[PDB]
Amino acid sequence: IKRKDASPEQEAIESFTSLTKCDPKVSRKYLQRNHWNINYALNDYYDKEIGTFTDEV
Repeated sequence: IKRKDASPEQEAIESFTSLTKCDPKVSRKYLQRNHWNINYALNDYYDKEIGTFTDEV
């Protein structure tokens, strides 16, 4: 149900995908890992993409 501004998905996906600079379909696969909880899904994504920063340490 698109609310002409933020779908039930886009209220997490567009907030997530803009905060993580990824593609909207990637937010959709870290949200589906955390029952579309944007806080839990952000820690999991920062555990997969940002959790490997030590590649120069």
